[PDB]
Amino acid sequence: AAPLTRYNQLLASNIEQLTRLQLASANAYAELGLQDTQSLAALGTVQLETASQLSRQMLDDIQKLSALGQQFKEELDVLTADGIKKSTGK
Amino acid sequence: MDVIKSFTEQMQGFAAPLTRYNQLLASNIEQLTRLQLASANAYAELGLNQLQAVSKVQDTQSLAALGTVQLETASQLSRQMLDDIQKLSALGQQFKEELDVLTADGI
Amino acid sequence: MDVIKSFTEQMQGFAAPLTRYNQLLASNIEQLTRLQLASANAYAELGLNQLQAVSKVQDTQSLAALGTVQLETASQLSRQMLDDIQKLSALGQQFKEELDVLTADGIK
Amino acid sequence: FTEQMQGFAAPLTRYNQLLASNIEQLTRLQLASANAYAELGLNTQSLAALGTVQLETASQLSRQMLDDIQKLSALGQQFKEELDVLTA
Repeated sequence: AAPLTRYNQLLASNIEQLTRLQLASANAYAELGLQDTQSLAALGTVQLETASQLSRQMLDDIQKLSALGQQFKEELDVLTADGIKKSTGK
Repeated sequence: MDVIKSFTEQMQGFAAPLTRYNQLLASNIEQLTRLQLASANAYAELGLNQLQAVSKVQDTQSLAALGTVQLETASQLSRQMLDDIQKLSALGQQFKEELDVLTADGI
Repeated sequence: MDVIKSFTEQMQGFAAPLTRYNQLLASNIEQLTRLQLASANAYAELGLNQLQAVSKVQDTQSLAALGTVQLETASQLSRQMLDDIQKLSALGQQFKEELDVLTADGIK
Repeated sequence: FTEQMQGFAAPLTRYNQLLASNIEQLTRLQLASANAYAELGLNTQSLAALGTVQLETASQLSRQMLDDIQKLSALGQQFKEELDVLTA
């Protein structure tokens, strides 16, 4: 469990969102591919601005993830220090 | 005749910025995938080497060797976890950057 | 005005099949991603449980936890790997399938 | 017995690699298509041909994907035969 899972989840999460973005883009090209240069400049602007927002959120989730990861490394350092004490055992 | 038309479309400059955008997306998808593959391979190598390790401790009695395996696997786990988070943060930064260049040049 | 135009495009049927192809690809990328995440979480869980088990040791009589978690971890990892291969084969099989209906319908 | 653990590492990576293989390639497909349309945006039999060629590309990637899944599953199944023998 723990931030390990949380991190793989954020990873896959971002992959998915980006794919849906590339799909939105591809569809938007095929349409119109079928007063229009106003809509072209608009399209480039809009897909830039959507990707931009997604990058904002990805970086926020990265920051929070780093926090939960702080909790976990606190938990792991106790496990490695128990390992050290036992390792001096025999 | 392919070359002239590709040059002139390259000169008009209409498909180039959009292709830049798609290209950028595909790249970040690729880099995220490779991060997930590396994480997965790391967790696998941990569980496997801990399994062989606990087996070689099975065929002895020293609780010290057991503790040394515990120490190694926990320490390397923290290692891998923090380095993975950092890799990801870098990926997110460089993506924000490339996007700001593309919006900037768009104007 | 959005509705009439999308109705007439869906009726012409020129942009629809290409969009179907793009949707096919996007869906398989999604499913492959989720399959990989599941695999990753599996290796993570099995590793971490065996770590907590090895941390619960001390007292040499604890070789029972050693053999039981080791046997459990090994056989369950067999399962995981084989079932993962099956999910992936299924995904590739079904991908083939939808491609063949799209080629078939594209011909006609 | 611990010897057998070597035989986990081959398919596991081979599995994980394969997954990511298929993801990359699919994304390139999604990319090529996504800018193929884009070229036609700057500009009707070219459309039919474009669809045919996308469907064919993806089909070939599919054959390859299914052959690699065959080889992998053979590795895993041989390895399971040996493991089910070793627990006996």
